[PDB]
Amino acid sequence: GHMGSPVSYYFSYADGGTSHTEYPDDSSAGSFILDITSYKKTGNSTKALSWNASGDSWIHVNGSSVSYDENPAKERRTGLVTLKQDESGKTLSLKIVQPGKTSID
Repeated sequence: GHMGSPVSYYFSYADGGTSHTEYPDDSSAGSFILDITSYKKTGNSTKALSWNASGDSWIHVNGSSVSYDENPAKERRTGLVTLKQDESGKTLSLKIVQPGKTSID
């Protein structure tokens, strides 16, 4: 075709949403990766953008990396975390509702 469109930022997961939730059982915690989008497309390029996060203590982000630690008492909480982008406002909502533990792990 041609070129001449404005910049477009990308600030979602990837499949049609901006919010994750998980409901593990027994014992499920560890480090995974997620289908998230964070860039601005313009010219004939995509500069990616980092994001930052926080909420509960036990939840860890390293760009395209994710971990959520296993629960410190037997209660069930909802762990809750936000995020935002460097040049933009990529907000997602992360929830983890895990049953709780008391074990030497």
